[PDB]
Amino acid sequence: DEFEMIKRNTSEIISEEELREVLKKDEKSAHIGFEPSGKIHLGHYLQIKKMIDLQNAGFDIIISLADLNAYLNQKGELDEIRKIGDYNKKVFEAMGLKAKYVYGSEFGLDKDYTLNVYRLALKTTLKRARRSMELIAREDENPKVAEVIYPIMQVNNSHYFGSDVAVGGMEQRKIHMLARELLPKKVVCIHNPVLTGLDGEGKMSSSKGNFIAVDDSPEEIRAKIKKAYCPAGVVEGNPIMEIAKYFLEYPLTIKRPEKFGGDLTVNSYEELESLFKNKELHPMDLKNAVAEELIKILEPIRKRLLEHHHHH
Amino acid sequence: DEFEMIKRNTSEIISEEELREVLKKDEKSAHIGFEPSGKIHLGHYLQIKKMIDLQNAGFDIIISLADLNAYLNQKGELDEIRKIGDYNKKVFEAMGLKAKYVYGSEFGLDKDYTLNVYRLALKTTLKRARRSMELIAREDENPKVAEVIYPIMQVNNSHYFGSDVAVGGMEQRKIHMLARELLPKKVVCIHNPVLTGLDGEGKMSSSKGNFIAVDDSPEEIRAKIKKAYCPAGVVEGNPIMEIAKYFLEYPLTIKRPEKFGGDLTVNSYEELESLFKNKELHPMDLKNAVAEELIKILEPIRKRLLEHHHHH
Repeated sequence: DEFEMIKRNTSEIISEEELREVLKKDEKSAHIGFEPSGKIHLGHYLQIKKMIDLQNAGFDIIISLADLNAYLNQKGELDEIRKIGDYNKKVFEAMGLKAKYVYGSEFGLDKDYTLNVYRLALKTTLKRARRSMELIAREDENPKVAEVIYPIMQVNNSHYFGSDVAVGGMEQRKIHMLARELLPKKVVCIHNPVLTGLDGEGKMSSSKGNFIAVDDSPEEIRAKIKKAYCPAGVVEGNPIMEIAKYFLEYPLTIKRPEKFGGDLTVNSYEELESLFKNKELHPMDLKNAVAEELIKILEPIRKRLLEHHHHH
Repeated sequence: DEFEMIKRNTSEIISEEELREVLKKDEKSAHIGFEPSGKIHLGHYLQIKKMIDLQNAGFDIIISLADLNAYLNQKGELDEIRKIGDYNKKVFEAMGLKAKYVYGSEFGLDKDYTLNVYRLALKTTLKRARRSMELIAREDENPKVAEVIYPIMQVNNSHYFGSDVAVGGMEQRKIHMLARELLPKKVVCIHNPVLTGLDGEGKMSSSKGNFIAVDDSPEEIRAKIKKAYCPAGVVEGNPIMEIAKYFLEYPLTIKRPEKFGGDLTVNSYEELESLFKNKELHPMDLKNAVAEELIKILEPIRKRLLEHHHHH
């Protein structure tokens, strides 16, 4: 059953047969890396929920605050990136994840680590390195050598951790394929879906109004949900429906006035989907319910962080 | 006068005006790096002679046994490259060069060094990195990421040494141009000509018969000179004439039998050139003289190394 609980809401597992062999082990390990981000949003939360699934399946979890990778991906100076990392650690802990948190710079400048970067550089074609960064590399009119060092560094992190399982978004799949080719131990890769941003124009990100941050205030959640892309009857690419799929708890009741059908009890996401596609559920009522539900879902994260922020 | 003695037999100085300012300093420093090579040949010797010129001008000399660079340029395993480095050091010392010898791996895996590799990677375009390796990169049908790390590592070595002057062959000129753009202190670059191989097909190299090694035996020098490319009256691209230009001492007498003109006293390389172009000097006599002169020029290097090799 652990296999299906791990598989739930994933986009792919490379490969399922290898995962089942991993689940036979007495001790098993998984890791994920994040470039430190000033906002920790529902996209991050989706992946942390998967790490919690792995933890509940008996995995030891490592969270890599990949500040050296963010440095190579033009995220600023190294000292400021690590200060954002410190904050990210606090947010992940506030989410219920007990894990080991490691900074990429704590090990990623060691002599033996660096020597393996260069060894991997001897085996990785430029063509493969650049193709692996297509969905990852900060767009750039004059591409820099840092762009092809990045994927080898991410591969080397996997080698350093020695994990059975590497977790990430679907955009990581080419780097993970490189890791399965370059390293003696093939990591089992679990890929999570990429969440659509609130704007309805590509992935969720820190751009203004495009995200729900896990520590957003209730009025911010309502305002950003209210103006999100959400056409009537449209489910594909609809970020409000994706949030309902991946974060809400069912059954739930959608509160409606009497003229529009009154309260509506929804047994599951699939019933919610049926009602939205058939236009029995109006976008305005869908948004109100998703906002109020999200507020309740995220409240413990918010109040946990707020009590820390008072240093008390 | 030191300026002209340094300039003698160089291909270019970037720039001469900057060199003259360097010569005003009380203390001045120059370095050169070599990928360790199993044969140390006249091409190496030409560059060491230039380092000796700099030494006699009051420069402190650093010789970098660039084993980490050779590693990235597919020269084999790191341990075997450093054993060739050890031998190269002994040869350079046997040439009369008193200097400091440093292995690239002694400093080139330090945390602060590696961090500057990554900083430089952020500033170097892939296009510039690859173009700088055109004359340097081991030919490869599937170019590897190591190819673009190499030039940034060579630039970073220059930064680590802090030298006023960087010396190398003309093939290094693009990497040196990158160093002048990437580093806070602009190094003055002195480029030596590329010696034609004995085969007459490109640069001198370790391929069979294509080189005179400084520790070659007299019968090896005679045999390899005798079969070298050397068409009558042809000076351009003629490796025997280049050796006469760059290594022989003038005046010299060329021994000839009586039928062919008897002994011929040559006041300078320019007189030797006049006689060869006008076909007054036959290739056979030119080769005999260059071989016997080279034997005498290289003898001290040979006997110095041989006395070491007996461990006594």
